[PDB]
Amino acid sequence: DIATLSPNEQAAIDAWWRAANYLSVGQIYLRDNPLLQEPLRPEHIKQRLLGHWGSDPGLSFVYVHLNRLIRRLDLNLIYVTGPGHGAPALLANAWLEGTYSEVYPNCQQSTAGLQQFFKQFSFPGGIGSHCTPETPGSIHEGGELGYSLSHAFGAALDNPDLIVACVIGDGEAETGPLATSWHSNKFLNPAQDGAVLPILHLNGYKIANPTLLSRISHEELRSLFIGYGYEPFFVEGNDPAILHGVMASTLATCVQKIQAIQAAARSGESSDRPMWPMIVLRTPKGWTGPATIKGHVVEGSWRSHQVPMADVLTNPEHLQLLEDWLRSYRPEELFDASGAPVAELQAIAPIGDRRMSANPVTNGGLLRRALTLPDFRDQAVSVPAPGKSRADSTRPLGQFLREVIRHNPDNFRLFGPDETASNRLDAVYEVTSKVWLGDRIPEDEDGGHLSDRGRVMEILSEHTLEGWLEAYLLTGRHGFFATYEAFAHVIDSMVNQHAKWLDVSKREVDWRAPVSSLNILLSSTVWRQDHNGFSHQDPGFIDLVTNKSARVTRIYLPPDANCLLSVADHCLRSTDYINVIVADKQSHLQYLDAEAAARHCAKGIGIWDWASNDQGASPDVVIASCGDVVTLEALAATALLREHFPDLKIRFVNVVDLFRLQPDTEHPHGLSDRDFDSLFTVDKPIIFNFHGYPWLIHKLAYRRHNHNNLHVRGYKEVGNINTPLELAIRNQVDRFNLAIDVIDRVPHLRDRGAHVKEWLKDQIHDHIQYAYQEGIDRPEINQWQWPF
Amino acid sequence: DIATLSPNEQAAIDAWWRAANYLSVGQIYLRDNPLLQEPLRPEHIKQRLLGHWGSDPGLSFVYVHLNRLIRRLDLNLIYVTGPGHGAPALLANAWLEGTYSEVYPNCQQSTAGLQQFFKQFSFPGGIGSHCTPETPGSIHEGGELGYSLSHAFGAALDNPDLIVACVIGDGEAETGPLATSWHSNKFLNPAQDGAVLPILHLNGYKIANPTLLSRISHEELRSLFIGYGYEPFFVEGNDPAILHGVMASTLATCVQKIQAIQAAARSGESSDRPMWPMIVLRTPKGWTGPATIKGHVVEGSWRSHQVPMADVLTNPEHLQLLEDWLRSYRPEELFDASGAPVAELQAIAPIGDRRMSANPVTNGGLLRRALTLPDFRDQAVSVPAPGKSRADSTRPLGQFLREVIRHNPDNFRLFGPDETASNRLDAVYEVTSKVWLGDRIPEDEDGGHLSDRGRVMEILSEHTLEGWLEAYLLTGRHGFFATYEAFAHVIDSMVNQHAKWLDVSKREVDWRAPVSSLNILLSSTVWRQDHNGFSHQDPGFIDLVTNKSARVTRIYLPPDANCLLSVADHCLRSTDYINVIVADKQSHLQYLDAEAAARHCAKGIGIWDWASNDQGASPDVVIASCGDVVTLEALAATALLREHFPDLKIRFVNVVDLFRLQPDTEHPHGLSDRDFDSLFTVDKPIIFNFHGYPWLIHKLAYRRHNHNNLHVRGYKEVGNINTPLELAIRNQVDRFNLAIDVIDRVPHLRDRGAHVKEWLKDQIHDHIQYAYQEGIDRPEINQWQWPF
Ligand SMILES: Cc1ncc(C[n+]2csc(CCOP(=O)(O)OP(=O)(O)O)c2C)c(N)n1
Ligand SMILES: Cc1ncc(C[n+]2csc(CCOP(=O)(O)OP(=O)(O)O)c2C)c(N)n1
Ligand SMILES: [Mg+2]
Ligand SMILES: [Mg+2]
Repeated sequence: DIATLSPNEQAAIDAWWRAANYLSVGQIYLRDNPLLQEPLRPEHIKQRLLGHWGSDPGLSFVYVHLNRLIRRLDLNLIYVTGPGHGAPALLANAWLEGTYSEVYPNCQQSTAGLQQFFKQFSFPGGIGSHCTPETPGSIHEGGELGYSLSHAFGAALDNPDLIVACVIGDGEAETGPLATSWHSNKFLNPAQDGAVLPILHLNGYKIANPTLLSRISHEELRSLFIGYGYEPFFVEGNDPAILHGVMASTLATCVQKIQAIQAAARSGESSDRPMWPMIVLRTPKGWTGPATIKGHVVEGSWRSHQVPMADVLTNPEHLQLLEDWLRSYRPEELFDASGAPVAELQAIAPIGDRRMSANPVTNGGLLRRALTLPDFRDQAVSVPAPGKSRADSTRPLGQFLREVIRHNPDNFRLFGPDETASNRLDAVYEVTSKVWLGDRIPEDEDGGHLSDRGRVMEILSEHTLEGWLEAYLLTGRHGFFATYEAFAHVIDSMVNQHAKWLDVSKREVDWRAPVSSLNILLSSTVWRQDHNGFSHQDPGFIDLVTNKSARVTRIYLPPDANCLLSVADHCLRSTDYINVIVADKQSHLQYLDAEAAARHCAKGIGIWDWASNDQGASPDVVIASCGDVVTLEALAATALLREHFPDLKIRFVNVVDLFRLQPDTEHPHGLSDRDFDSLFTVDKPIIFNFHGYPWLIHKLAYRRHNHNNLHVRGYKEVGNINTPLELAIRNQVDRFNLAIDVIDRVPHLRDRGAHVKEWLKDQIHDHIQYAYQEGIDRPEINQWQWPF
Repeated sequence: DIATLSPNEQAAIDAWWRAANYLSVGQIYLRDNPLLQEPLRPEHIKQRLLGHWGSDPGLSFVYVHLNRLIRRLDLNLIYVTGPGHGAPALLANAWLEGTYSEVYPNCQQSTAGLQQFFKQFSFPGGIGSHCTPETPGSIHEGGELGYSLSHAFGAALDNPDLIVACVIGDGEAETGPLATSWHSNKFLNPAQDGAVLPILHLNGYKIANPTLLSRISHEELRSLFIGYGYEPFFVEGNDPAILHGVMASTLATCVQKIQAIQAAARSGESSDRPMWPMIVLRTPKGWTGPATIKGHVVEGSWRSHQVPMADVLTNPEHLQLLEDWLRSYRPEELFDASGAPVAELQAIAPIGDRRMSANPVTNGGLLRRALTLPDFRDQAVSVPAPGKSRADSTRPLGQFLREVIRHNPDNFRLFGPDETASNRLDAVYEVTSKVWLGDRIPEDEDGGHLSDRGRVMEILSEHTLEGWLEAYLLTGRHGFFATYEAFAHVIDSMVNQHAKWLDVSKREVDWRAPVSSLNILLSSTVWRQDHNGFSHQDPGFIDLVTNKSARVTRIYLPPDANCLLSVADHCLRSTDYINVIVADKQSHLQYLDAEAAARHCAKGIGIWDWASNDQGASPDVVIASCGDVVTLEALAATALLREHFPDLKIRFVNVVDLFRLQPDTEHPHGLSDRDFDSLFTVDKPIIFNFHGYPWLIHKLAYRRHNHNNLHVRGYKEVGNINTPLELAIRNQVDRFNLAIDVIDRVPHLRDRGAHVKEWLKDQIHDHIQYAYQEGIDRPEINQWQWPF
């Protein structure tokens, strides 16, 4: 009898649904007089109205039904919100359940607390309109549309008993990130993971246009959602008496299929991809609000979004209509004299930790356990001489990630857009394979590593790929993202959303516990110009990350394999940061030992003693490199200068942590003025060789005393197709161009070095001519190693 | 008998198909000996192999069939390429048709030209691997995957007889932008536009993973593409004798339905959305290449993508296998002694302008006609006194765009993410409405402006929306894009792709004719904090545009309505630039007359004489503003300083064109050093008030002499919910914060202005306290106007 509902409990469900809508309008409009004891007056209304109403009836409608289902079956839900502007619906339900009062004691369940609850919403010094981190039981901000469904799957990536209900707006569903995210049901594993129940709020209207998915036929819509792999269920109408029975029946129908699918998967009798249940709602937008106000339809139309009436203070007629709107819910029976909800509402509310707004999964920092990782020195390569031994840097990282997977079989996952095999990370394929959960052929078995059980996710859409990871970290787990640098502009919008969440959670919100860090690995940098990716790769993703504050994002550019392992080991321990690691796939030199890499990453920036020419004397020039390809050119430039100018004294500085360049005033993590002056001399010129746009270094080191003597060579532009050496010539980061620049800046080499500067220009022209004749660099260029 | 094919012509089609694959492998591998007259030797092979082979057989297979269909029905095709790495297939067909020889006389149809044709591909000083602007008959760069289908629809937005064939890779269909772009059939109007025939290359494998759409069932795949609204047709197998007959039959089936749909729409008897034809190909990836090389399957698998064999020079066995691969096409019969294609291939090639690689639509600059622009002074607002009259700035722009629509009914369109009504641009709705081509209700008629015929497209997904515009401009037409600034990070990847195309077309390619400019309008800036959008809006889109060269992007920030019209009028005339216009939706002051706005936009940056305090004397401080909200604060700061310091001399400078700040050496458009020193004094401090990140101004004006005296206030961070005045206080761009800053920088006000600086801090505290109690700014703040 779960599908059917008793008539008596339907009134209590409707009473909860009315109370949620009453509180929703109250915080949108009312500033004082919460219970309408006295007649409404303009001083009780907020001056500026930024709340959103269009999604509020739908979210409150689903939420109360879920509380009914969570009482009987003793489930656990999260309720990630799609539209994101339906926060009044969530906060009203959180207040009714008592969760909001416990989190915020000021908003007590009383008449005075109700006045404070309405006052704080959409107000200066108060909670925001969207689903902010201050909102209890929320992981998805929802301000940017299209990432809600991916966050639903990410929260259930390793929780078997968890159930996630994601409400999808029809205006949101046409977005590119949400169009692909439906296919994520295939990669979800029913045996070891929870079930996500998507709900489509097909209200029919956007802010100003009819929705695309409501203006298609019912047959075409059913065809479309069958192709996505979901079992479609349709709930239509606008009569609450009909809608309560139908929607409760459909919810009971879907959850039993969800339990049937999970039980069949864990039993192993049905090892195949099932069509997951899904619910479609055709309820009109704002169907519990005013119908017609100014001669136009305000219910079930685009006019129902965020504004029932434009002006209330100016026009007393609208205020009278507003007062009648609040009276339509009959608030007198819903609340007592004290202002608390009546005993009918208290009984039907979930009790204890089972409350969806109080689920520990949403506040994943409490659920988070520290990652158990082995020592990286076991997987580090051995270097007898720095700069003379050549080995690929991807293999040590792949082995290290494999060891973490075995030691952390549940709370760790790896994400890659078909570049895990490309980036030579096949070491993790030894123990675990990628998860596909589809039809397989024996040709696939020999070729690709695919299985139903796996810890590596695979999809080309980086939108849904990063959406899985962001929710995975906010749930309390740990993850790692590896991709090309060329396609990092795709996730540009999503990173800013996640950086916004961490910034508010760390500072403004006090009850939010810290979650794991966001580790993004960028491979195949713009300098090598690999076969994949467009010809004009852009390293501009590093710049937009630096636009975010240094207290939420960290950028690391390790030169070699050992320094890559130390960065990867250190970043897996951090909590409230976004870690961007830029390493190159191609085989390179190795400069640091396993022990020396740890010391280097501890400081972040340090002098390389073997590369440095003279110690105990003031250097004539400071040569600095940041990336790994440009580090080789910086080292090769040092070899040429030391060969042709024996008396020249060169200090070599390598920077791994970019934000160390920022002064100590900007952030405590940055180097102090005395520390910076020790590394880079106060007066001698600095020849910085930066991977990426050369101006980014000037932004960080602007406040430094020696900024005027800082010279940066970096990425400027790329030709259609170029050799690795001649691409550096175009951007003037080649070994010869750096050596030319050092001659110019050093005061006593501008006259002595004229012959050498002429010789270097001959080498530039000679190598370019050989590149045009043969198409490949000279053998002594590719096989270069540190002379001394 | 169009569906069936004669056996004799099938051999000629196969002969063309073999020749295309032979030329495809030749340019990938061979550097010399194009016709294999002598046995193959390693010096004939390219040293580094950056070509991709996996998509090449499929593209050549479709192209030769299309040439068959274009001969009989006398159609016109474009063949936008999805994978983008199938450029060898395109260039081979272009060379065979003779188009490439005409465009590039060096690559003549001869043995010597064949040697040059193979040599130039994937080589320094040669054509790139992807389909670049150098490729004849190409509009889509194809390096980024997911934007191909949108470019197919955009090229046919106003060409009625044009037919566009877009080949879609199955791996590309995993991308978010491609998943949404299927629904673009609904926005396409069959009556006045051409038909786009999408082809799905469902080969089953990506570079390293099986494709998602091949691992779904045939029934679910058919359900998915029915929901998109397309008529699905399936072509499967790997036998050329079978595949030639089936694929030619399906093409003839689809084109007649395309002609039936277009004829029915133009007759008006069938005014409904039809199911467009679509073709699905299950051919294995690289099914004409080697099968097994190193004990693994290299045909119809992920190994077929990119290069089939890793080493050729090192291993002579692979070179022998490579030689056998070239012999499998039997090149001796395909070419004569001179190296030209035989008379069998010449006869079946399209003749004249009908060649798809030589279609004038692809080189849209030739097709482009100058826009007929009505004088904007008719729609400009009237201002008797600058800074005292308040009027909304969106309405004059909407009227101006309406007039352009009537005067240019065919080659002009508007694009918005259902924000045109939000942007108060309903003036264009008077004459033309939005295009929907779906079911409609009388409620929609009163509320929304929807009709089958329209010039404004409105879909929320900016990926497909911006993709429509890019192809529209490359076709030779004109357009205008309007959207919010908060969601400009969505089109971040797409803008860099378009700027790459224009930069190469401007300099490297000489036969490319100039096309229309890309005009993007950004509204609802971060300062107003409208109801829509997330609370933490980011103006970072301005910064990433500036990362690209100043010779391809222009950024305009007009302060008022008249300056907005002059910018919009001027940018509709420009050709090879990306124009980003940042104006604010909210009602503001007006500072410039219709005539004075034209003079202001002519210079780009100019002194405002009425705002300037003293003329004929050296100013004590230069106050500069860039945006429109920050311009009001800069003006209000000037009013306070002139009120409290009568002796103070203030010069007010407003900048509209951002790149004018760059020195003349960086670009000829930038101001000279003497011009910059006239505007901004060489020694007096400059208080710059910039909309967006404050460091962008330092990047542009870094090389200036007076850069050290430049002080920029701009966007730093935004709270959860703030009033417009309080948000400026936190970012220190408020009128009081600017007035405080002027007191600090001016040497003779640091002592005299201590009392005034104390008074200003009281005003900051007072307004914040009023904001917290009331939630709205004081009435005199909102109704401020210029006193003098
Ligand atoms: C990509 C993008 N386009 C537009 C917006 C602006 N926006 C914010 S909320 C909203 C309404 C979405 O409508 P729908 O998904 O139907 O939700 P409903 O309110 O009807 O439940 C829009 C257009 C946005 N945030 N992101
Ligand atoms: C968004 C994105 N993800 C990944 C890549 C890298 N990439 C370039 S080509 C390619 C292969 C996918 O091509 P597919 O659509 O399978 O084409 P087909 O081989 O069938 O022609 C990949 C993954 C990219 N360019 N863009
Ligand atoms: Mg809607
Ligand atoms: Mg493929």
